[PDB]
Amino acid sequence: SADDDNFLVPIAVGAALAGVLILVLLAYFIGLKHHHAGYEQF
Repeated sequence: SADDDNFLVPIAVGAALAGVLILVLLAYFIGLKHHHAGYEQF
C-alpha cells in the first residue's frame, strides 16, 4: 500500500528542532563570557 509519507511527520520539523538547539547554544555562549586577557593563564 504505497502512499505519500510527506504529509505525515513533515521534514520541516527536523529543521525547526535544529533551530531551537542553536538558540540554546547562543544563550550558553553569553553565560560563558569571554575570558579577560588581564589574567595570566597558567
